[PDB]
Amino acid sequence: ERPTFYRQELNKTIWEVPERYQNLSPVGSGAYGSVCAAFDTKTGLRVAVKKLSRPFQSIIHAKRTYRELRLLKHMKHENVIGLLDVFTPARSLEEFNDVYLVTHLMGADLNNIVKCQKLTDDHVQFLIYQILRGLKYIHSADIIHRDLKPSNLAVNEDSELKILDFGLARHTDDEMTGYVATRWYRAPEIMLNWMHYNQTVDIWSVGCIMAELLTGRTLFPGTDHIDQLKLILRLVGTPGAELLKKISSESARNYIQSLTQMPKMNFANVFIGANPLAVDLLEKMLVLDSDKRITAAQALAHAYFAQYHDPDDEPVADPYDQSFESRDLLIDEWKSLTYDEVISFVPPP
Ligand SMILES: [Mg+2]
Ligand SMILES: [Mg+2]
Repeated sequence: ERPTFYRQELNKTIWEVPERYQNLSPVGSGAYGSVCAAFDTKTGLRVAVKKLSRPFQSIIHAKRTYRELRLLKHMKHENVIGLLDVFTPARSLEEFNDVYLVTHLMGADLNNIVKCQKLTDDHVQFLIYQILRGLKYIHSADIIHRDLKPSNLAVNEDSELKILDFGLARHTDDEMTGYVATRWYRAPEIMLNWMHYNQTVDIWSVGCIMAELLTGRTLFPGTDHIDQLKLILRLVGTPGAELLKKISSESARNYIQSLTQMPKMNFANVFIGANPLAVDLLEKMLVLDSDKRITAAQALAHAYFAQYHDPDDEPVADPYDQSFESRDLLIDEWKSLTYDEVISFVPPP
């Protein structure tokens, strides 16, 4: 029951896909692969078809391909991007070389929509609510997004939102250098590798996003890692003795101690005119000590979301086994694992 594939030269490369996918139009390409928008005749949906580039060129890339596939296959939630289809023109493992991932084509991201723009409080409540709803689900599976930012949040005409572009491969040092949005939303503990981070880094990101939706401005637009740290400490105050101890690196800890101490600012005087409940939530999310930040599940129960919160309609995820992350395998082994995941894929209802 293998579909019939047809070939077409797109993105300077040959694309071989099932007949169901029509009107392929290149819309982007990265170091990870090329993407084409298409019309899926089987579902009637507009979709993004991503052809990975040399998915098995090294152990690192092979494991990354496997990682991304396992992750997309697991995500089954309204506010998270899921996998509509995955296919390969290969008819056997020996012939297996290419991987195509198919997902919902999302109109645009939060970035290309609210850029230099301030949204109403009701609008912010709905958007942040959906992000936290997707995040409760994600974290419940012990998965950390690690790269939440406006450009990784898709929204349709009805303001329905989906989280995407999970952190699969560590960004390059150059990618996080300077006045770049790629770093403005990162929690300080991970921006400067202070300690073994956890799911709480994602809540810091939500806080930065939320503040930007409310003000129309980037909360911490640092020109470099240090400038950014100063912008952050200026708002939330410098680390106390309790947090200092939790910082593994002696170097980091030592640099921190060189800074003049500063008290946490009054957020009501920072986010002027903002809903007091919004201010309160921001203070709970933008906490320097990650151990003390509010969790997604806790945040959903915060009064700011009274209008949308429904404890019976904020599902958690099935257990997600990521023991493979510690597996030491050869390229071909990662490739065979990916192959099994491709052929065992079951279309969503
Ligand atoms: Mg992205
Ligand atoms: Mg519903």
